[PDB]
Amino acid sequence: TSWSDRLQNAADMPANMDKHALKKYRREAYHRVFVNRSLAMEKIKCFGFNMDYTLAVYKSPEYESLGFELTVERLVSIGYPQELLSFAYDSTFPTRGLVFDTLYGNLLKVDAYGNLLVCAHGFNFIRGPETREQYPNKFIQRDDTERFYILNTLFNLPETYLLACLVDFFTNCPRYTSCETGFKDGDLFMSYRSMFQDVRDAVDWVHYKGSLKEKTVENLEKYVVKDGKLPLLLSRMKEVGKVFLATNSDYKYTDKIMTYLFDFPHGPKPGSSHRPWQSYFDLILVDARKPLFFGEGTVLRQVDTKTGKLKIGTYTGPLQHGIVYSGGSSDTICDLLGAKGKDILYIGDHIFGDILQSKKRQGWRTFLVIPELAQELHVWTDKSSLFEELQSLDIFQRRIKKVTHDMDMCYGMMGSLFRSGSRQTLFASQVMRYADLYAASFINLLYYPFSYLFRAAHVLMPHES
Amino acid sequence: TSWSDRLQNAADMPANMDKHALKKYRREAYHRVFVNRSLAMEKIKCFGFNMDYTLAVYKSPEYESLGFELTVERLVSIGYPQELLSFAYDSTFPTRGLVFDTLYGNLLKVDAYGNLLVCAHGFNFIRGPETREQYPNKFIQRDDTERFYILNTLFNLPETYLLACLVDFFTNCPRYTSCETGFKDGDLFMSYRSMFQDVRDAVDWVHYKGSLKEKTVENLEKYVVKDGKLPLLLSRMKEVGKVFLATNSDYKYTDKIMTYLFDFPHGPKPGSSHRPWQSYFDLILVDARKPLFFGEGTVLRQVDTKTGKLKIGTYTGPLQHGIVYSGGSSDTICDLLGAKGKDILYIGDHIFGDILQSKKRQGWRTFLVIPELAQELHVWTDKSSLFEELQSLDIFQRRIKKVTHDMDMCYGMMGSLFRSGSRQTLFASQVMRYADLYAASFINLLYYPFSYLFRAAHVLMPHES
Amino acid sequence: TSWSDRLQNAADMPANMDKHALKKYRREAYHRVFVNRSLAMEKIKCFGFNMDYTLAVYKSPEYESLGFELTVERLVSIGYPQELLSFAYDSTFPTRGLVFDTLYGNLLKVDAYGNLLVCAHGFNFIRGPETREQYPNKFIQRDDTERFYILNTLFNLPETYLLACLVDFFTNCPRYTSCETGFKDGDLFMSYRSMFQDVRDAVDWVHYKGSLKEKTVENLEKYVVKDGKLPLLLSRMKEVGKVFLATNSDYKYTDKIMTYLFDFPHGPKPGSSHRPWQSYFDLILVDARKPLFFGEGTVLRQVDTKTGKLKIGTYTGPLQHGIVYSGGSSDTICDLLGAKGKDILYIGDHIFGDILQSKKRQGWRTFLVIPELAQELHVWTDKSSLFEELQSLDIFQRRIKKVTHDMDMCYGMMGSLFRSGSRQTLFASQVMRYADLYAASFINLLYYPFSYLFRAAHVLMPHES
Amino acid sequence: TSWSDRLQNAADMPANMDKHALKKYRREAYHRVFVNRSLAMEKIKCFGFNMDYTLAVYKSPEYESLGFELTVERLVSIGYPQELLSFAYDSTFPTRGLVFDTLYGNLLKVDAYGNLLVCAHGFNFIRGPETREQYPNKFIQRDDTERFYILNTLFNLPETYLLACLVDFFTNCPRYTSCETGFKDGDLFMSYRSMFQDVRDAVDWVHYKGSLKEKTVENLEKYVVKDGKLPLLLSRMKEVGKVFLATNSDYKYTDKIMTYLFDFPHGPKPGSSHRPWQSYFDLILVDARKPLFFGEGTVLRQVDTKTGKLKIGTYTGPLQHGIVYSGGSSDTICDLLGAKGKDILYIGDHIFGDILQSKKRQGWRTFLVIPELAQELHVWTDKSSLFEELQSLDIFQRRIKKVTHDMDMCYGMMGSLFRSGSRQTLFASQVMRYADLYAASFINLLYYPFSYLFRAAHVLMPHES
Repeated sequence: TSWSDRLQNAADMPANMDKHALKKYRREAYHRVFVNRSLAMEKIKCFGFNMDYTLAVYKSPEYESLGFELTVERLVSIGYPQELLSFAYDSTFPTRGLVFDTLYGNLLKVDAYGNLLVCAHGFNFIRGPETREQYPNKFIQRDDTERFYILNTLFNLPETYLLACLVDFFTNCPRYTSCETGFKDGDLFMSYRSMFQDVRDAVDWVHYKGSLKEKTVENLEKYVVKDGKLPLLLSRMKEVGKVFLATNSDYKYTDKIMTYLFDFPHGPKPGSSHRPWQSYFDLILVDARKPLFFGEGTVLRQVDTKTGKLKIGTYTGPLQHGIVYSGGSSDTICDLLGAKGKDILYIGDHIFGDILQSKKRQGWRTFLVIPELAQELHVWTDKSSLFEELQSLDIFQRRIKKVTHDMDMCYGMMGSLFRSGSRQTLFASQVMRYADLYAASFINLLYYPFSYLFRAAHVLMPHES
Repeated sequence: TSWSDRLQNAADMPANMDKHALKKYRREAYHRVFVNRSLAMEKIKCFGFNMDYTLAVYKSPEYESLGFELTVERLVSIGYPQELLSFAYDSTFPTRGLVFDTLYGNLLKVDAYGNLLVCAHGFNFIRGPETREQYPNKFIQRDDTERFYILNTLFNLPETYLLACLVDFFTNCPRYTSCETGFKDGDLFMSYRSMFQDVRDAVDWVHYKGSLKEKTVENLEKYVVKDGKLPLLLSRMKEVGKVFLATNSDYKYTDKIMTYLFDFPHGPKPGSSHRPWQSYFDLILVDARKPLFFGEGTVLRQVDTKTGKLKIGTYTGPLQHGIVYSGGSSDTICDLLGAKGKDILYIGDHIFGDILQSKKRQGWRTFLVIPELAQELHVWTDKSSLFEELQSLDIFQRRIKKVTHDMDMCYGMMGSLFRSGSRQTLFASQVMRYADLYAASFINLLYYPFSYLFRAAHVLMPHES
Repeated sequence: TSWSDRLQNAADMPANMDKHALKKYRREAYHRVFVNRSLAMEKIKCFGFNMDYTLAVYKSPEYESLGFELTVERLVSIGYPQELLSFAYDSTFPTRGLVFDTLYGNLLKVDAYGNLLVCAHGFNFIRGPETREQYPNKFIQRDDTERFYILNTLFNLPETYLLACLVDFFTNCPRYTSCETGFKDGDLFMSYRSMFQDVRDAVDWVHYKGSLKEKTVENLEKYVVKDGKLPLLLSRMKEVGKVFLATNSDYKYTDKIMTYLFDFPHGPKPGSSHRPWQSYFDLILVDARKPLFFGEGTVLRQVDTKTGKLKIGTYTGPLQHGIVYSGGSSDTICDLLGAKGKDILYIGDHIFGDILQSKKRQGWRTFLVIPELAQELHVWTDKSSLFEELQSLDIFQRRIKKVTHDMDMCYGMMGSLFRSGSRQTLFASQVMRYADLYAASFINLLYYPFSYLFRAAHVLMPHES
Repeated sequence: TSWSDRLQNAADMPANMDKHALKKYRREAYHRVFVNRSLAMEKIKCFGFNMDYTLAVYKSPEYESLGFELTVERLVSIGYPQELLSFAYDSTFPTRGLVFDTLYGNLLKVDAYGNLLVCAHGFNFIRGPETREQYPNKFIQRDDTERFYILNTLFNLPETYLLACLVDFFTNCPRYTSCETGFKDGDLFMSYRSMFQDVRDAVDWVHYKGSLKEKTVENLEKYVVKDGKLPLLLSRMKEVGKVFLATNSDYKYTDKIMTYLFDFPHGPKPGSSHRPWQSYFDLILVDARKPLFFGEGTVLRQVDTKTGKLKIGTYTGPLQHGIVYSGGSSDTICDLLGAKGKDILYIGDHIFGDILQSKKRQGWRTFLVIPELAQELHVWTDKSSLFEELQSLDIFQRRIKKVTHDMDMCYGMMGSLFRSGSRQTLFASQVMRYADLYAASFINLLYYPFSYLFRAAHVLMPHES
């Protein structure tokens, strides 16, 4: 059972909007909104969305496997060895948020301070003492972006596995000689850094010049979660505020996906007339180029929605019914909707480019969709005895590592998104710091009343306690 | 009673090293070490120090007032009006960590997310609704370093007050016309930005080309806290590890200050022979140029300690008894002392240039000295009823603001370093995030045994609770 | 008669290698090498070439017209108005080296000091007094690369004409309103700057993602000059030195073009066995990425000449017979051929990226191919009476402008590549400064003996005369 | 006889303003203006000046020797060895425009293309074959400003000699070991680069924080050329146009120097009332910060001429009689004087920061003062037989080098400013390219009528001849 199986199972349920049913439903962890900082929903005047992995949640592992297969085929196309074709995507290996070290070719799981929690070279998981040869302080400088790449998005899951497949393949292929920083093949040297850049380039190519989007839209039931409660929630948001879309994707793709997401024989509720997806939005903006969007952005363009091409020129007019924008900046949204940052609840899947910049640069309120939480919550509640024992051992050595390994393996080979044993990951720290609210799906807002006050306990410093 | 009065009062007490006396002493908040992240003291192999406001704690308000007076005299010297000479330093106005907005000439107290807690134009404290004209989202982008300057150090306290004095003076002087971004005087326009840069330049000048250091060292009893327990603690650190000094100050000043700090008729304990201050350090490094020090640093030089000048050339030799270094980088310390970052407890007063970079760039463990905590703890414990009522009101509007104001004014006109009412400051958030340990004085380590385990409770995410 | 008609006419002639025939042939201006700085051919140990417009001279106006047509079709494809399709390339309008001013939408012909010689807005040629409204000093700052783009290459000829066509079209189309910096269409504003960037992007697209290369190689007799004397000259160069190719083009295109250039039923001389084009080169390097090539360059790769793809890895081996390189830097050439810069005569068409950087960064000797000189020499010699009269008028006002216009129009609407009347262009100054030798074709070297000393008179300063 | 002896000798002569006397006087090379590009004086509407080495020509070698002595004393003060005090300035060694190579510690004389003409390590002049070990192509990349420093100004003459003294001293001092890139002294390594930066820092310090200006103004007759014809020329310029001063120096120094330059018992002519120096200028601007001045510059300030300090604020008013400006940009001059660039003849001594940027960035007309030409012209005319023989040998090997050495030594150990033998220097090329007019003194303009047309012959390309 993948996290998207859980989401689709919940998506198939119709919405019982009786008040008591809702309050009972929201008490379950799976349908709850989690609160890092208090948020008064009645102060929210605008709801903003990205599309990918927020409105359009791609099914797992089918979508990762398609991305992986096309990326592999691209690498072979540009001259990587034929043996790459025998790879097959394995969802049990990657956890999101790992760091690829382009110097030594390792995947690292780190805490918020760059301390190493897990280190794997290919499929070989390196134990602590052996990690000290390459990481003398068991520490990396995350901000050294020339050396380290953080595989932060769900789109990075296939390449997370592919990097490990490639390091494993070249390590064990007798044509190559393993070196500290790459692989020797006579008079050719492939550094881990150049191999990584080839992988990154191929993933970009598959998304923007290859066939990934085409294959997705030709079988949307296979690749995209669909929930009849989505138009219901959006319709309820539009009753109390304004609703906008700000997506990095282009209009043609956005139109295909959003049309599928709204393709029911009804509108917001069963029995109601169907409405086009655009009618749910006060403002639609594509080609957003986030995170630059939250700074100076790009020039504001208008989409010709008949042709899918941009009209000629910078758009200087006002907000008009039916207009679709391209580029611009977050100030475009605020100006046209008459919003201030703290009036906006912005809902995204990208802990950096959506959530981090919108919070740090503009003071928007933030809702982070974490799709994998739909399954991680089940592992967390079912194996609570493991974690409880771990807490007891901490309060009370080899037992601690054994329980830590057993707990971590329930989530996969790279453990929970949020921790390794008792130590929290970088990703966990960033969620807590930048996501005011978070949940496995933004649909969980449907189960809270219009003016709900989401509450978090006040933080005190140690000397204040 | 200033915070340095509290520190000097504690400094005058002799050290009772009976174990039971120590455990009783450390339980009082004033002599305690506070813990943000657990730290096993037995894993610490090196203790590192900055000098200013750590080893050499300058007395308050005498030192701020000297800095203020000399800065004012410098501004008048370069042509500011004579009326500046009637200013006098007022310690009740500034709190550390305020942000000067060079566009609108305001001092701002902000939370960790850039939300406005306090806004003062000169000495006029602007209430919420009126702040929205200049801050529509009641929010600033802290990283806009061209516009905002964070007055983060204790050396910034005089200029924090001076900026408010200047805005007040020009606002109410009939020769000038107040504009949104500065002051008009016929055909001259002084922007708040240019006024701020003049102030910054004058503070730098007083420290590095004026008479501040000379006046300090000619009356060290007036200006510098002195504690006979300092050589005792340093001697105990050297028993279990190595000890280093890494200061931005030059050697001549460092020698004068450190000689005063160790000028007792005894060594570590009463009855023991006096030892020179340099003998307490395995490595002494001046002109450190932090924060650049924690990156590539500068070339390593050797100080001629006879003349106080740098020897000619880059120093290429090994660690030698009696050598004094200049410049270099944090890798110099690690290499020469044979330390890894997590072996080092680095003790500083600078939440950014000491603590933040040493943690983020090198993985050092950190101890933050917060001198004002010596007095803030007394206000916190004496007015706990105010804060407790505030918590109750929050859980249960105009009453909340009234109690918030009354609580804040106990600390001064700009409130507590750590909060305004129930809302934590940026500074508080940075302390929690980057200081593993913190205290009003590093001397509080004297009251914990050699292998003490400082403990902090594990953090859980909302969905993990 | 175009300049490529002249070159092809000379190309069709067989090489008479009798010494007296050669010395007689080289005395004609059309077959001469022109000398800016003295160059002893016997000191030249390596001959280097770019390919495009040097070895492969594209026929005019057929090739410009193809580039123009495909660029126009690309612009219409992305949404420019259908009327663009009625444009047709006109070789009489553009002269190479004009500057597009993206602020005001003008094409400028300038001298070496940025002084304006010609200013055209669309097809309207602006006279001096009217140019002062937009250019008060009749001067531009060439180095303001954000505002000015110098259309320096022969590949820029179609877009030089296209920019003028577009400014003319939008100016006279009643749907648009002409503004100082662009065109208004209701709520859309197309600045000249954004229009220019669309044009630049479309030209790049046609060359690298569109059909330009495909259409070229499917009719090479239509598009590429072919000269049986080319293998003869290259074979003679290889007798006395080494020969290399360093091209920005990729291997597949290079192979197609070079195979055509050598496709004769003979080798160097008639009667000799045909040899593959690669056998004429000691070193072949593609994807050169000049001008970066003459600095740090890029990593050295090896081409798999069977597949046309790059082999995997950085190439670390030595120079080998049959190997083809990709990327690298100019130091690669010098190292592998054992050459110093002044040993190399580098032959190119690009006054900046070939010639300027190779001279300024590496001290190479330079030969500039100027294809248009093949026709400009005929205009210069046939209308020498116009220029002679102009010189006399200068030595001796409205007559001077009238003769200047009449002389300039013999070359086209934008005048000679090298001057407007008595004033030299920027391009002329750059040729004199950076091209040691220059000619309409590098084939003219065939008519000089192996050890010829090309001589230029010494320069004296005014006070030295 | 130094060049300033020649200038002072000419300065002592009174001005005979009879027309025939002037035309006879200007025909002598020493009182002539030399012309690189034609310039119609009647089109000049503004005359602009820098002060140092233009209006205020410092006497040689007295001023260089003072600069040298104070720089040496500063280096010893910061810890260089006492033996530096035995150095004494030697005017026969340095020629202006040499390049210090901070990698290998050499002074280089180069041509316009970076080719090596002379190479000296300390006082050892390295012959061609031995230069190839460090300069394999006998070539340097001038634009590598991290490695090469061009000693372009007359203020650089003392440090040109000092660098050679230092390399010589450390090379031959037995305490140090000579290495390729510097000097070893046990555990200290002084690279040539760090030694150079110490020298540069000390020269800056002497000018801006040391006693150079004080010693200059306390004996201006010793250090500054004085010419009663200066107010006559400036008065004649003001009759036909506007006159401005734009100096990098501060007001207090400018006032002292300019007061001395005008201290005669008469005004423009003998018998006329004396006028203050400021009355000769329509605009006076100090602290110009050229070359940045010719770009965005700095904020415009007003000088309080009573106190010599800047008034508070940016100056926003108009041009007023008696006002003195500070900072600003070249656009300040053009705006306030109502000038376009080609209306301005700007007169300076700095081939880069005055002349180059004013020409390249603004299109000003330029007059370059070359003080050493006052003596170089005498060497050139007296040894014309050497150069004539050299030309004949070139047209017609070991003889050529022998005559080249003999000719070069007449100018000093580093030869003529303008050439080594038949090869022109970089400086010569820059003069020809950026100085429209040039002369040993700008006073030579006095001998040409108000509307004189300075003529240079038109340049033709090789194919145009």
